[PDB]
Amino acid sequence: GSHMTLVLGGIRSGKSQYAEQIAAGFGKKILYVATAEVWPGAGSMEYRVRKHQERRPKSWLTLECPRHVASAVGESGLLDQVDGVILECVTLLSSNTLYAQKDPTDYEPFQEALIEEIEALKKLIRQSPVPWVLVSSETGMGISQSDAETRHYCDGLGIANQLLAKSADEVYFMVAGLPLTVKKG
Amino acid sequence: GSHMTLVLGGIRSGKSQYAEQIAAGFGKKILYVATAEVWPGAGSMEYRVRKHQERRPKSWLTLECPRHVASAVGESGLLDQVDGVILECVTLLSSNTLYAQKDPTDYEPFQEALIEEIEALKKLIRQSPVPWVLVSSETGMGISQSDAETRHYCDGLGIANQLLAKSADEVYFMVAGLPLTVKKG
Amino acid sequence: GSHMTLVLGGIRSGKSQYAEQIAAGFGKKILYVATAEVWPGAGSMEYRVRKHQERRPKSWLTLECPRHVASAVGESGLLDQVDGVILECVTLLSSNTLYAQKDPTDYEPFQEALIEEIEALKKLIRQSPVPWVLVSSETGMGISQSDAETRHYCDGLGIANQLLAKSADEVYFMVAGLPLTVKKG
Repeated sequence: GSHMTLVLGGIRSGKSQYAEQIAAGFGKKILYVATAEVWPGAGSMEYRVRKHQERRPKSWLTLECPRHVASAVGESGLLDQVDGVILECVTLLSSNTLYAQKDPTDYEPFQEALIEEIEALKKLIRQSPVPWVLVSSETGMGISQSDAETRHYCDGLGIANQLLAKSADEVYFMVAGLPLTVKKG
Repeated sequence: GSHMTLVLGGIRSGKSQYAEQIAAGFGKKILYVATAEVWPGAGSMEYRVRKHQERRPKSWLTLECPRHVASAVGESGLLDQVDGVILECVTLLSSNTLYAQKDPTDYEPFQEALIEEIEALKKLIRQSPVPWVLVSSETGMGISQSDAETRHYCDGLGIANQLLAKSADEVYFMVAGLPLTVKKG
Repeated sequence: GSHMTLVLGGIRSGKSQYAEQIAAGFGKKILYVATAEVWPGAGSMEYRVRKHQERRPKSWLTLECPRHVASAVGESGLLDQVDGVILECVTLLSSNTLYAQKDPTDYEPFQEALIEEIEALKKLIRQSPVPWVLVSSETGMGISQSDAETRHYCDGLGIANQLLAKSADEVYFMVAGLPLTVKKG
């Protein structure tokens, strides 16, 4: 019955699997909103993405939008054709926003753009006829103070997660594949 | 009614805002103990610090002491003139202690000095007529094994947080701006 | 009454002390399974290991096996001679497995070998006449995307922790020396 759920956790914390279970709880027909871009060459996410697509249930729909996510989802009209939505993921949305900027070492343009994306998503989810689960990462519990771009990314993603968690009806923090309830109405 | 509260969390986890809410719960007149030094030049924390000071309630008092914090707070006499204290923050107290040492690659002098600071704070808070909330960081849940100074910092801050959490009446761990109760009497 | 317990947390999070308390709850005679190798030269863990051995209760038994841990424990026959087991630790088991591979920048051989170790441990613990507590690290909540070997390690350790946490009867996540219950029957 949760209209908006945020699932966050570390690298290999089981957060995607848990979010997908939640989404399957919405209904048979889920919209999978994918924000990762598949690059050519070294460092490509192509293999992981292909295996994700292969394992995806056949009744689910996939929308690939690395940026302007609320705009793209809304104008697709698919929210009226599905039972619920899973957004995978805020981590890559934040990265896409950072590297779209002229100078990744400048915090302000990146932060303003990322907050705009997040507020547009909040607004769309508020109006959405179907529930959403969003996947994001915790990246702020180590020591990443080496370069300005990494510090800026960590700050901006932390702020995005704060905004989403505040709007979300339920928030889960994954530890080794198991959920800790952080927020539940 | 909590005499000593520890609030810790990652980068941009909402821990300062939550600690300030707790402190406002103490009374109108709060002593803000600030351990960050404002440097000249690049990498200065001047902008963030100025905005912090601008947003601070006008009835609060500010004491800037980067080192020997218990000594400085105690000899100021301000504990008898306020309703409660917020210490911001243990992360920078630990950094100040590390870089005050002759050789940051040597673990023992840094660790002994930091434990001395923490024990002096524990003793002062035990004697304090007003409650305290302390802000600190979690930095041990990534991979920071590159240089000796960073490993030493992570160890020492972890030990400081263990000591404080053991003494504290309440301990909160922030996830995306929301508190998880780790300890509550 | 917990047959298998997983204790994980960050650097200097109190996880070893908490696991040792749990193990002492098993009985007087505990098997300490140590996976760290003591190297000669710089970066050696010799000092920490020696102090660990000095503080160890005299009725405990120590088995040093950096690899093929389930095989070594099982063929020692010690499970029939003790009250319980503490495995210290999965972090170093994963590191030992990574650096035993021909090319640490290749994810697949490392991952397959580590999963084999973990499944062998799961099988042994399932058959064990005495309970186990296992110590592991959370390393996935920072930003470690710099080199392939570190990313691979983080992924593999996360997967190992997921497998263990799924099999474990109880799972604890340490924050500043205090346990958060993640799973308890």
